[PDB]
Amino acid sequence: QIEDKIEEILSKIYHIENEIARIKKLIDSAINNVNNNVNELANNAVKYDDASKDKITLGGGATGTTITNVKDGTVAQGSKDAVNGGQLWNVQQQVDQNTTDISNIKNDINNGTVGLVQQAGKDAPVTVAKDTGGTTVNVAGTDGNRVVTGVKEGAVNATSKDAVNGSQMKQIEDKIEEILSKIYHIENEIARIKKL
Amino acid sequence: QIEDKIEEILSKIYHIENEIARIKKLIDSAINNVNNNVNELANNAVKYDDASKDKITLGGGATGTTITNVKDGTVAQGSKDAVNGGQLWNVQQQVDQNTTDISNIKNDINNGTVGLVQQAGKDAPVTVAKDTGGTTVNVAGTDGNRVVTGVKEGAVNATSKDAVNGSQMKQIEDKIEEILSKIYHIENEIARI
Amino acid sequence: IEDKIEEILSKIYHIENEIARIKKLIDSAINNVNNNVNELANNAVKYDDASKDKITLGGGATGTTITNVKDGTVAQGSKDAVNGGQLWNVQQQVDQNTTDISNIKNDINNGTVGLVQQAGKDAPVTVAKDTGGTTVNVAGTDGNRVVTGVKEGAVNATSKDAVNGSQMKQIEDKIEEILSKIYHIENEIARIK
Ligand SMILES: [Cl-]
Repeated sequence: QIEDKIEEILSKIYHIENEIARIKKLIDSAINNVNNNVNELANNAVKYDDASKDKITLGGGATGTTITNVKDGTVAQGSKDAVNGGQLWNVQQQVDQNTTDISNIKNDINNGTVGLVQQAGKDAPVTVAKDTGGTTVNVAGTDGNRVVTGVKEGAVNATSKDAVNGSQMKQIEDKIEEILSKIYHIENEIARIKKL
Repeated sequence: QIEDKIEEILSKIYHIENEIARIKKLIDSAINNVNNNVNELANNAVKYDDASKDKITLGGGATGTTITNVKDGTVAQGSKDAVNGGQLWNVQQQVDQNTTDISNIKNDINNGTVGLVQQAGKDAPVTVAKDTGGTTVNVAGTDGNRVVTGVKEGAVNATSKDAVNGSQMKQIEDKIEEILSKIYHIENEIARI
Repeated sequence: IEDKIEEILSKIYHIENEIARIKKLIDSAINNVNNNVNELANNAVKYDDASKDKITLGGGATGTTITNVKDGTVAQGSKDAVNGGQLWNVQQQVDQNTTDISNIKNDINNGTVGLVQQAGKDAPVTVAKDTGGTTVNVAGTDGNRVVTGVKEGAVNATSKDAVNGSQMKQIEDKIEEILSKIYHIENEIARIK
């Protein structure tokens, strides 16, 4: 009738107050939820320093940040791929090898172990071109022929291959003169013998 | 006029209920929308491992992640800039160059084509200091003088610059001895006369 | 009763005000979280796609610098990024080797290393000076070798010089002269009565 309509009205209003009440709560936590998630992500995400994006300064503090699980970047001129310690490791091993081989070279040269002129120890004979052919050693240079000195007298026999020195030459030149002098007195005695 | 009053209220309530529903729908999609965006972002954002930020482990799984379009890092002492494939490439070209050079230095020492002592082929003469001057070759060791051996007989003529060996001097000495013999007897015969 | 209408109208009015207030605070809250999300979307580093197998930095053609990268473990198989300081260390060593290779070449040319040296373009050439032993052998796989380019050596009782074909020739030349003379002594001594 008339008081009927009014209770119906107060009834709906009551439900409305309750539904508003209820909905405030749901909306609140929904808002709070997404905010907490956004804040968590922001706290963890890696970022460009600014809108230009030409730099990322990592947030690990003065120690720095390790970045790991980096797939081997292409190693080529003009390549803009990050490289990892394993790729750097490979390079270092070849540089270490080079460093050693360089050292070995220097050592072998001084130890008389490589090259045409070698010596197997500090008391061994020095050999020259021992594993190679040819029949001539030539010691001439841009100023002409060279004297070969420090030569120890060589063996003097029928098949000796020792070089002979200035001293041994002298001994030969001494008997020659001796011969000639003795030919001189042989010739003067022949001359006096004739007079008589 | 009380009937009109009543259905002005009913109309008002009807509109409140339309509005509450309108609000439910709009907040519903507004919240979904912001949630989708965040989720999408959380799936694609690259992240630090924990709050220390001393480590990022890339999320590509066991075969890892390529990082690309990295600008050449400053290569200076204690630089903390990432370096790229191109920067490694430049260094690598130097190592190969050095490795090849090291291989070639050794090779030429063996073939005897560098240094003061050389041979331009397996039957070629052995040259000693051919491209420099001076007038002496000293073969004396810390133990004094040395015997030169393996010396093939040299040419004996008016202009020969060949080294002379022991066989050659043996032969001369024998002629000299033969002569000195003869002269002794020739001078001994002269004593009798 | 006309009084109840007043109370209803008053509640309605408060409910509408509450709706309005809820709209304001929701509009503000949604905008705020969207701003944070957009800010973050714009500035976060991202994987190219859902595989996460590549990150392409958003710097443009010029590229993006990554700095404050902690030194990566340099070890076989390591998947840590490496920095400029680490690359610089390797570069210093590579440089050292490039120099060392250069010196070696230079020093071989200048005759300053090894068993055969010459301290200057006009100095004596020395063979195995700081070393001992008493033999130099010049035989190769083709046997004994001739030593040529040998200038006349000193001829005296304590000389250590090598002798050449010319010198031997002057000796051989006196022999033939002697032999002829001993002939003209014997053809003459035989004439004795
Ligand atoms: Cl190197």
